[PDB]
Amino acid sequence: GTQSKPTPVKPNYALKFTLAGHTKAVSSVKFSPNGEWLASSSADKLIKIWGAYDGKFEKTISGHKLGISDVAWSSDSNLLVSASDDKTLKIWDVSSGKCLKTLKGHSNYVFCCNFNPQSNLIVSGSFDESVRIWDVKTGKCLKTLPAHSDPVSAVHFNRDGSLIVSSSYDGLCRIWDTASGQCLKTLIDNPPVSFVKFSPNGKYILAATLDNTLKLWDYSKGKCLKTYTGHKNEKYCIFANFSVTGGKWIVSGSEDNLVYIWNLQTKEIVQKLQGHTDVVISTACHPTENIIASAALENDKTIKLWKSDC
Ligand SMILES: Cc1cccc(C(=O)Nc2cc(-c3ccc4c(c3)CCO4)ccc2N2CCN(C)CC2)c1
Ligand SMILES: [Cl-]
Repeated sequence: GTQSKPTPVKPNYALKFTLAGHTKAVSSVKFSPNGEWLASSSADKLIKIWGAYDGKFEKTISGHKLGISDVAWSSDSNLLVSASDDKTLKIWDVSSGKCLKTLKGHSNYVFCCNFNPQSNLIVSGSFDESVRIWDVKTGKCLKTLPAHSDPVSAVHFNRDGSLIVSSSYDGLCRIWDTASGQCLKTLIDNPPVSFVKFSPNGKYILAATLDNTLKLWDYSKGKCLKTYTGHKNEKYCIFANFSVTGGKWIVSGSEDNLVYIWNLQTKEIVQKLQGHTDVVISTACHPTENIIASAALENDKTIKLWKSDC
């Protein structure tokens, strides 16, 4: 555009590939940190690996005895961890597909998992209301945090692994010191907190609550900076993201089968992506390219890859 009448930055995500193969609801999609792969987890008890740029099916990883709610990559893209209804997490060698460790400790469904950036630790969240911290090398549980008084919906390490953020159906978001296991901040108001993650910087958290609201928090200050609405979220633990490769967006799934994209600053809905035929429970943003992956529930069972110019 021009200096006097500038072109507003609005994304133009368009559907590129639909990835079919899971035989039940898909729970989670994650891009490998090296940008090459997408991993998906499903109620079909399987993990599948796909080409990030071409949607090509790569491999099926099996071993869990019940449905899988989450999958996460190690920082060098060599390992995966998965969280399952069978009360365990498993660590997987990406190359061979083999189960390297089974992480035993949780007393009920495991819903969420992540490696720390150093990738010597895994954090998990469970229906059993605990957050657990595990040694990657040994598969041993190092700490059981008495984290919440209701199911844990999300767990995330910050950029240097020194903090963990957790969210729960108890209505709280908590910030934990990785080393000590101590709670350093509680955000409290509240409906169930269905999702949380740290900003790419680490200075902010983004939290979803089951009142159709996403909020951007300055956690240390305890001040809510932004609110994002216009989507439907009153039931499912829907995964949202910071999109920072091009323009600065917030991306989320929705119970009206759409992917919503907001301008992070203006809180305005800049795009709504149509195509899925059930609740979009998971979104992921590619580490380097303007690529969104989205995944949907039982009436859909597919992953979609969307590409933008900004
Ligand atoms: C096997 C499978 C397939 C499709 C969806 C789900 C599911 O909805 N997961 C789940 C359930 C609950 C959950 C919460 C409360 C509760 C239940 C489940 C049953 C009774 O009360 C909380 C979190 C999650 N996660 C977190 C990770 N995310 C990437 C996905 C969704 C699971
Ligand atoms: Cl993530």
